[PDB]
Amino acid sequence: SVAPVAKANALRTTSSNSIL
Amino acid sequence: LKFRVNAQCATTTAGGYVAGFVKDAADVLPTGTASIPYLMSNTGSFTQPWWKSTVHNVKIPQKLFYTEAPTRGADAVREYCPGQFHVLVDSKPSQICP
Amino acid sequence: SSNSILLKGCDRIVTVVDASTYDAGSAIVSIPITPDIAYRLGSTARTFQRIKYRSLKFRVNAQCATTTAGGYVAGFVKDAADVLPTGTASIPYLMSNTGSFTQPWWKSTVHNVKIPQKLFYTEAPTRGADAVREYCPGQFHVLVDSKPSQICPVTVDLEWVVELHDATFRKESDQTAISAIVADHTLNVYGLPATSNRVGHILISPIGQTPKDLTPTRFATFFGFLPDDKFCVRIPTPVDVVLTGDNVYQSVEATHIRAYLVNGGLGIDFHLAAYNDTTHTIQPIIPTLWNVYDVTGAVTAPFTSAIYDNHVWTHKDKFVPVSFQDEPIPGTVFDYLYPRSYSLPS
Amino acid sequence: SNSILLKGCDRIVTVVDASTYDAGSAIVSIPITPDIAYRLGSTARTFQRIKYRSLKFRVNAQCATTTAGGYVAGFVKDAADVLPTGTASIPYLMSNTGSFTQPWWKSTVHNVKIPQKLFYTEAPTRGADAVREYCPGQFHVLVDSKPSQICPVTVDLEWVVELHDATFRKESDQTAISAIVADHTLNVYGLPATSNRVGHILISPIGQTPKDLTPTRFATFFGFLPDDKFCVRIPTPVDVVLTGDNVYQSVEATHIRAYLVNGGLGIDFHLAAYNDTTHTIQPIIPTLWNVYDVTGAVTAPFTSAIYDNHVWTHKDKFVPVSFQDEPIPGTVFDYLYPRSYSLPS
Amino acid sequence: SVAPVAKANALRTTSSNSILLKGCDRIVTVVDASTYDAGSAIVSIPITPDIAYRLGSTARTFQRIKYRSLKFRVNAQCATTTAGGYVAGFVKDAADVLPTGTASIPYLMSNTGSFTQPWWKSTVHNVKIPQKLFYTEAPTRGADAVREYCPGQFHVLVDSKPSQICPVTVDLEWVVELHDATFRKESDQTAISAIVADHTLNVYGLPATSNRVGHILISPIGQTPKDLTPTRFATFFGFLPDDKFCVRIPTPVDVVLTGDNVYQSVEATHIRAYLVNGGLGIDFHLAAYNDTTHTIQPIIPTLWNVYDVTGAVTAPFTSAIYDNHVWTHKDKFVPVSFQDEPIPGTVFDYLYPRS
Amino acid sequence: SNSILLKGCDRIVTVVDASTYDAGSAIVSIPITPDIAYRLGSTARTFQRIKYRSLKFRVNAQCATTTAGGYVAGFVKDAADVLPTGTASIPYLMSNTGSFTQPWWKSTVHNVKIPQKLFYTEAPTRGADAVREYCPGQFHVLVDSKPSQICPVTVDLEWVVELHDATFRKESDQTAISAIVADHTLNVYGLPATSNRVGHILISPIGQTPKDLTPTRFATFFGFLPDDKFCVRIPTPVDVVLTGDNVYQSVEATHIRAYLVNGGLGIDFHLAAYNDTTHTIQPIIPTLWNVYDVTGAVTAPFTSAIYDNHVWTHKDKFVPVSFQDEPIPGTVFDYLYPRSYSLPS
Amino acid sequence: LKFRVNAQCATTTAGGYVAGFVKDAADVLPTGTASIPYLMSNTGSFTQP
Ligand SMILES: [Ca+2]
Ligand SMILES: [Ca+2]
Ligand SMILES: [Ca+2]
Ligand SMILES: [Ca+2]
Ligand SMILES: [Ca+2]
Repeated sequence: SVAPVAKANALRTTSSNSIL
Repeated sequence: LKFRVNAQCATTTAGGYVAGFVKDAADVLPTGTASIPYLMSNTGSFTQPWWKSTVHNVKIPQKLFYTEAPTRGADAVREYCPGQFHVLVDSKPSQICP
Repeated sequence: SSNSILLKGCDRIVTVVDASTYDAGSAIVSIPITPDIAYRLGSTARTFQRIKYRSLKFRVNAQCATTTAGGYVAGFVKDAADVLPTGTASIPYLMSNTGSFTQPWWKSTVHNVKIPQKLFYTEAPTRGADAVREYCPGQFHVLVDSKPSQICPVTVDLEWVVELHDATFRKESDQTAISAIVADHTLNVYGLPATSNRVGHILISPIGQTPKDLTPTRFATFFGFLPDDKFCVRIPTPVDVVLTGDNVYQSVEATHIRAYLVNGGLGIDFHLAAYNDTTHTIQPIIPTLWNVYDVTGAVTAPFTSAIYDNHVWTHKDKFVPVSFQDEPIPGTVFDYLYPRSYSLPS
Repeated sequence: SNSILLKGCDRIVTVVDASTYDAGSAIVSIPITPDIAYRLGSTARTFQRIKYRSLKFRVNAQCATTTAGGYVAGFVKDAADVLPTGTASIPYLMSNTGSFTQPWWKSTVHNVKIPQKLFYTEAPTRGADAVREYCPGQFHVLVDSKPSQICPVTVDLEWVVELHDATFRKESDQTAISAIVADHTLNVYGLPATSNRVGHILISPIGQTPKDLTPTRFATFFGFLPDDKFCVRIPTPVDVVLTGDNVYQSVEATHIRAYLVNGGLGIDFHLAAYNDTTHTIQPIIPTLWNVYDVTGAVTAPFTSAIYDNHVWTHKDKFVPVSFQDEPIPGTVFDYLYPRSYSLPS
Repeated sequence: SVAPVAKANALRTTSSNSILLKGCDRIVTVVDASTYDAGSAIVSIPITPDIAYRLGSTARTFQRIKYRSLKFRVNAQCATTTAGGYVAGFVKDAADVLPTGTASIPYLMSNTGSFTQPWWKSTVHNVKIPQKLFYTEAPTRGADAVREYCPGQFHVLVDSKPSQICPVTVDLEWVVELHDATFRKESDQTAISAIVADHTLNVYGLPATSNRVGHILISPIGQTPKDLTPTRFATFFGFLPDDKFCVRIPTPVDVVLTGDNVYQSVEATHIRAYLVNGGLGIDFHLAAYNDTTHTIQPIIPTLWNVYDVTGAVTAPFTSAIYDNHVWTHKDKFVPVSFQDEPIPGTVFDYLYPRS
Repeated sequence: SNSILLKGCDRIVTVVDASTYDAGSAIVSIPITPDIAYRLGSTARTFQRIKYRSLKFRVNAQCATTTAGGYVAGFVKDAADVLPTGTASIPYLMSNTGSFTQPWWKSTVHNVKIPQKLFYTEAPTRGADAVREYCPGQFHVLVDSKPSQICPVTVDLEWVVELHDATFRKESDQTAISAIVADHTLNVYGLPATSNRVGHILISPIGQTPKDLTPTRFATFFGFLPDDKFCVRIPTPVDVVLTGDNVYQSVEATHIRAYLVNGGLGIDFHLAAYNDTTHTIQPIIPTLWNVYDVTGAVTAPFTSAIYDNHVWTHKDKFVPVSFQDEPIPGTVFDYLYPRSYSLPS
Repeated sequence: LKFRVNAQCATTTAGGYVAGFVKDAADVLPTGTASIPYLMSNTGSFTQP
C-alpha cells in the first residue's frame, strides 16, 4: 500500500424525499 | 443514521480521531483522555488518521422516542434520546485539520 | 449451556504513545496478554476460571505522518515470562520470533496472532506463587526500529474471541504495587549526621547531589501521584533501626515508609516505619513516640535517640501500598485515592 | 506402563458437631491433594503425577428434621483461588458451578467434574510454590446458618484416579503447628534488661499480663504436652545481641527451644539458634553460648545479652525440628507429641 | 504511473519451523568424590537445555521443548582397586529434593531405571518423557516454577564412600522436539559450590584485635583455619580466582561499622576478592554493594564510604565487628559482577578454566 | 539422520542512516556464513556442514519519495571474488546476475538461487584458508547516489537450510579489532634513545605531532575504553634489543599491552612479549625483563633497550588475548570491552 | 571407518579419557581443559576409564 498527498472525503450528495 | 466525519487535510497531518455511538442516553463517557478507550469498547468504533474522512452507519434500536425532553415531571432522558455520538481527539493534529 | 461460553469483542489494549520520544530499540508497547487487559474481556473473564484464546488480532494504529521517516518492528513473543533485551539489539531478537515484521510509522497494520489452543487460567493466582506462565500465553510487542523525527502517535486495539470455561466469581481481591514514574532521580534515608533533624526521614536526591524534603509536589513527580497523610507503603527490603535510651536498647526493622502529620497537622512528611505491637498499627519509628512492652505487660516509651541505616531506593524498587496494619489496598481503591495520569495499560 | 487406575473411598473429614460452628465459618475447606485420603494417599505417594477421573463427596449429617439451619457446599476449580473469609464466603462459593444448599437433616452426594489434566501429587519442595500444578481446587462445606441442635457431620470421598511416573516419598517432609486457642499469645520480652525473665517464651492472654510458659499452659496453647527436647523453627527470626569484655556479637534467634532448669525438675522455653561450635540448636544464654575465634579455639566470652521483643499469634506456624535442625516428620511428630485425632489435616 | 508520498516495505511476517534434534553432551564432570560420605549426592543436576553445550545452543532459538528420550551414561575413573559404590537414577519431578542421603539411596532406588553399582562399574539409564511440553528457560519475570522448564533431575548418590580417587562423569544422549521460535540471551553462569566435602569456608570476627578478622578462611574440618591462597581456593572451588572474582552469599552476614559518634550496620551480601599488599597479591573478604561507589566493595571500615544528609561522602568508620559464619560444600554461591549482575556463562568459563 | 531442515528469518544488518554514506561505498558487503544470523548461527554452530536451500534478502528503506538517489544490490556467487573498492564497485556488482537498482524510498526483497553444494559452516582453523568451502558468496548493498535526506536502511534475511554432521563450536575462537577513526595512527618510536617516551604506544593524528595514548583517546581510536588488563597481539612483530654488562638479547615485541603507572592512578601502553620466566606477556622494560641463564637461574641483567619505530593504521587488525596469550572470545570481549551495538559483524 | 582404542594401563590405574571423531579436518579443539565436552558433542564420542 501507498500513501497519497491526500484522500478526499467520499463524495455524497445529500438526498431527501417529498412528503404528504 | 449515518454520520459523515470529514477532515479536509493532507496526509502530512499526524494524529487521529476516534468516533462511535453509545446506545444509551443516560450513559456518560468519562471526561478525561480515558474517554477514548471507553468509547472504543462500544460496538461502533472507528479510529482513523486525521487525513482519512469516514462515514459511520449506526444501527439504532427500533423504539419510538419522544422528540422533545419532558417539560413536566422528571427528566427520564432515555425516552427521547437513543444515545450520543462522539468524535474524540485521540492525538492532536500536527497541523490545521478542519 | 452454562459453565462455558464463546465471547467476541474489540477493546483498546493500549492508549496513545509518542514514539518520537523513545530511544531506538525501546518498546512502545510491551503487553502480556491476560483477560483483564481489555475492559469487556476482563469483566466477563472474572466470571470464569479458564480461558482459551481462539483468535487474537492486534490492531496497531500507527498515525505518524506519511513524510516522517523510520519504522517499527512488532511481534508476539510466545512466553509470558521472557523479557526482551533493553537495547537496540532487542529488535533483531524480536524479528527472529515468528510472525514478526517491520512497517513504516505511518502504516497501521492488523496483525493476527496464532495462539496455542491451551486453556489458561483467567487470573493471577491469589494463593501460591505467581507462575505467570499459567495464565498468560505471551507478550505482544512494538519496538522503535528507527526513532521518528517528528510526532508519532501510536495505539493498539484488540479484536478478540475466546472460550471461557468453569464458572466462578472472583472478589476481585486484587492489589497494586507502585514504583517510581521517573528515573532521573532516587529517594533515600540517611543515618548521618546523628545530630540532624532529617534522620530517618525520606528525601528525594536527584542526579544533583543534594537531598531535599518532599514538597510533596516533589513526591508527585517521583511516583506520579499526590500524597495523603493516610499514605503508607511496604518496602522491598527492611532497614535496620536502633532505638536506645536510658539503659535500654532495641533493634527494629523498618518495614514501611509512612506519611505522617508534621508540626500541628497542617504539614506532611515521610518517615521509616514498622508495625508497633503495642499500638497494633504502623507508626513512624521515632524514639519518643515508639512504645514497647516490658516483662510485666506495661507499655513505655523509654527511647531517646535512634540510629537509622542509610538506604536508597530507585525506579527499580517495587513499593506496595497498604493501609495501616499493612492491610493490602484494592486496585480500584488506590486508583481513586491516589490517581495517576490515565494510561493504558497500567 | 508403570501407571495404574485406582478406585477407592475414604473419610476426608471425621465427625464434628456443626452446632458449635458460627454462621459463615466452614466445617470444611480442603484443597484436593492425594495426601488427604488414607488409601489414596498411601498409593499415590508412590507416583509422581495424577489424574482425577472421578470425585464424589458425601456430606452426611445424621440429625432429625427438628434441626434448623442449613449448609452450603461446592467446589472451586482453581487451587490459587481463596474464598473470602467472612460470612461472605457462602454467596461467593454459591456462584461456583457445583453449589448445593440443604437443610442440616438432608445428607448429600456431590459429583465434581474435574479438568482432565495431570497434576503432580505433591507440592514442590524446590523452586516456587506454583500451587495450580498439584491441586485441582478446594472442596468446601460452609455453615449457612448454625444448626439448632447437635448435628454431627462427616465427609467421605468416593474417588477414582490414574497414577503415573513411579517414585516414592514420605508422609511428610516436615509439619507446621499453630496454636489451638486464639485468645492468647506467646511473647518474648527483653525490655527490662535486668530481669531474669528476658528471652524466655511466655504466655499472655491478650488482655491479662504475660506469665511463664509452663507445660500445663503449653498444652492449652498448642494442644499437646511439651518435653525435654521440644524444638521449633520460628517463622520470623528475632535479633539478639551478646556482649563481653572486648567482645560483641549479633545472633539471630531462629528457634524456640525447650531446656531444663533447677536440676531437671521443670523445663522452660527460650529463644534459640544453631551453635556452630556444638552443631546443635542452643538457648542463647550469654554465659552458655560458645564461638570460634580466628585461631579456631572455642571461647564463651559473653556475659550480657539483649533480646528484642516479639509476639506470636494463633496465626503463626511453628515447624518442629530436632536439634541439629532436622525437621521432624508428621507421622513421627504425632507419635512423639500426640494431639486429639481429627482427620482433615 | 503516479508517485506517492511513500511506499511501504512489503509486509512479511518472519516464519520458522519446529525441529526434532538428536545429540549428546557432557552433562557433568566431577573429581574425587572420595571426601563425600554415604548419602551425599555428588551429582544432582536438574535437566534443562542450559546444561548441555550443543542442546543449549539450539534450544536457545526456541521457546518450547519436548524431551522424547534421555539416555544417561555414568562413568567413574576410580580404578578397580577402589571400594564402595553408588546409586544413580532419574527423578521425574523437577521439584523433588531427596532425603538426606543417609536414606536417599532407597528413595532414589524406588524411581524407575535406578541402578546400584560399584564405583569401578558404569550405569546407563534410558528415560522417557512423552507428551509433555516444557519451556526452554526459567521464567525471567514471575515466580520460578521449576516444573514448567524442567522434566526431572538426575542424581548420583554415594552409596559407600569410595576408598580412593574417584572422579565421576555423566554424559547425556538426548533427542528432543523444539518449537515456537525465539532467540534468547546467553545463559548466566549458575550457582557454584565446593568440589570437596572435607573443608569449610569461614569468617570469624571474634578476636577484634586480629589482622585477618573479616576475611574468608578455609578450615579443614579437622584443624585450625588457614588463609585463602589461590591454590587453596582452587582445591576447594575447582578453579583459580582472579582480582575481580565476586560471588553472592547464600545468607547475608551482619557487620557493624563504627567510630566515635558514628554507627552503622551493614548486611554483608558477597564475598569479593580484593588486592592484598600494593597490588601484587589477592585476598577474600565479606562485601556489600556500596551506594557511594555503585559497586560491591569489601567492608573495611577505613575504606567504607557513606553519604550523609547533605549528600556528601565521608569515611568516618575506624573499627568494625563481623559476625562469625561458616560455609560448606552444601552452600550455593552465585557468581556476579561488582554490580551484582550475573555474569554470562561463556565469560565465566573464560575467566575460570576448571582445574 | 542427525541432519535437519531449519527455516527462520533474521536481521542481518541493523538500521543505519544511508544519508551519511558516500556514493560508491557499501552499506553492506557481507560474506554469507551462518554466523551472521542469530537464530541460524546458534543452531548451525552445532553442525559441521550446511546447504542453503533458500535465501531472500529484505532491503528496507523507510523514507519518503522526497529522498533522491538510489541503491544497488546483488549477490556475487564466489567467496573468493572481491568487488573493486571504489565507486566502480557498482557497475561490477551490476554485471552479476541478480542486480536490483531502486530509489531509496523503494524497499525490496531479493531471492538468490544458491548453488546446491554443501559448505562447511565455519572457516578452517587449521591449514590454509580455502574460503570457497564455507561461503557461497557475498551479498552487497551499495550506495549508487547518496540519499538526499535521512533514509534509514536495514537488511533481513529469510533463510532455509539443511544442516549435517553434528559437532559443537563457540561463537568465536578470537576476535579481530581495528580502529574506528581513520585520521589517526598508533605509533612506537625508539629513535631519540634518551627519551622516557620510547617503546610506549602513542596516538598521532596523521598531520599533528604524536601524543601519549590516554584512555579518553584510546576510546576515540578503538571505540571502547581500555583497562588494567588490555592486551593485544599485533599483526607484525616489532624488533627490540636489550643490553647490559656482558649481556645482549634480541626480543620480538609481539603484543601491545597495558600496564599501570605512578601507583596505579593512570595506565599506559607498551610493546610487549611473552616472558618465558613468568609465563605471561610483559611490557619489555629492560630493568623488568627476566631471563634464564644456562643454569636455570633467573636474572634481570638488562639496563638499556632499543625499540624499532613502527606505525599502525585503521587498516591494522589487532587481536585481543589475555596475558598467557589465550585469545579472548568475541562474546567475552564484547562483555569486557563494550562498543556500540551494530549488527553486521 | 572403525576405530579401536585400547590402553595397556592396568586396572589399578585411575583416571579416564574421551575418544571421538571430528568430521572436519580443519577443527582444532578447545584447549583440553574444555575440549572434553566439545569432543563429546561430536557423534560417536565416548567417555571411558
Ligand atoms: Ca413533546
Ligand atoms: Ca481462577
Ligand atoms: Ca513429587
Ligand atoms: Ca523461554
Ligand atoms: Ca567446523
